[PDB]
Amino acid sequence: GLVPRGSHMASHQARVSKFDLYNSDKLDAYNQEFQVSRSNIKSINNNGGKYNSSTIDKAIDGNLETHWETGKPNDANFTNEVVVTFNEITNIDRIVYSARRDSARGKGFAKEFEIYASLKDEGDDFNLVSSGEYTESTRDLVEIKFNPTDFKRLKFKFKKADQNWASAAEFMFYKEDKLNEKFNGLFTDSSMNKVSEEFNTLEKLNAFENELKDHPIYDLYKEGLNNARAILTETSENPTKATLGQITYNLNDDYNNQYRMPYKNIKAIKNNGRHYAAQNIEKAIDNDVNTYWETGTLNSSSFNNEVEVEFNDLVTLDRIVYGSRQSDLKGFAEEVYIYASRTSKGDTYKLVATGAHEATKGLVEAKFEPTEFKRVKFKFKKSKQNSATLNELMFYKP
Ligand SMILES: CC(=O)N[C@@H]1[C@@H](O)[C@@H](O)[C@@H](CO)O[C@@H]1O
Ligand SMILES: [Ca+2]
Ligand SMILES: [Ca+2]
Repeated sequence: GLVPRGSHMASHQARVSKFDLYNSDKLDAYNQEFQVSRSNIKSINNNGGKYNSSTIDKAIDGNLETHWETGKPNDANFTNEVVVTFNEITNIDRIVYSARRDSARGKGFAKEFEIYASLKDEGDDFNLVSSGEYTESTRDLVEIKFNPTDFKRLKFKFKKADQNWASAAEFMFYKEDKLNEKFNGLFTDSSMNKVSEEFNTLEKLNAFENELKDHPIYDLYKEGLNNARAILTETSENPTKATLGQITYNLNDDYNNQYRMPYKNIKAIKNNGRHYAAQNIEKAIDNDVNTYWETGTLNSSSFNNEVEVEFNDLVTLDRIVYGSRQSDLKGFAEEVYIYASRTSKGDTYKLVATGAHEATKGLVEAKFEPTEFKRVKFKFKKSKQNSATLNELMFYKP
């Protein structure tokens, strides 16, 4: 699902975020209502010519796999710009843009940009609409969001282009989507751990959900709405004590079928350290007691190792089963801190359980009270030899 991008009002700094909507089957439906049709894009020009056959028209041909590239890169004296002319004066609030997507994908990405408007067909009467930047990645298809503005001509300036050779796979234009912008303001800030005032009760939130039901990408809003709901209904952090002990029931296939969360419920895994050699994080969840992750950063006086696993579906767990590397036992979580989040994204973790067990071969369970998990954090509060290793990390239900 979609994650709220934060509210934008403009001073005139554009909100730039990854355009994840492209990976959805709802795109055609969304484009139907909000996209400025390509048939409305009359013509295009630019001030820097073109490299080889990467002609400027290829920037607005509706094909992400064809690109324009400038013939003259940015330097101290020259800034690449593109000017799109529309059939009629068109109200636009968003540009969806990608750099070239060939073998040199990302090269020429508009790391910094300015957007200008003209209501006339000719002459330099352009006024500045919005300035923006995107530092995350050069390879991304990004949504650039600014104040809804009338354009006969839209000028896009490559204030900073990655490696100077400005490129564009596509420039796409969208009309204002008020409900989408309402969704984007669901949380107070980028940490998304506090619901905004206009949705800060279940009554308000549920009514908002109902308001969105006819929206073409309503299905993609559900995750964010559920996230807000989880926050609104969250109970105070009251960590219990986890009883740890050696177990062997992981061998029991039938038992696993009933009580172990399916491995395919794991959306992603990450950790706060790196990893020593080729003992990467993914082999902590490969269902192989012989392969193990090892940390690339040991437990300092000010540092604990912690591993984070995201789930597709929220699940209620009472046990987390783990083991160290079986050769040495170096990195056995002698003392464990377990954190639960009921949201898919955001700074919404809370401590649920604490426990300790001596370093031992095999697998160890950490049994606590039934807790809901959308994501889990496994912290090495105390570890053997100050390292951190996991051969397997498993999640068991009550
Ligand atoms: C494939 C590839 O990277 N091609 C690029 C080309 O598009 C242009 O940017 C050129 C500038 O000298 O550098 C490379 O050859
Ligand atoms: Ca193209
Ligand atoms: Ca493993």
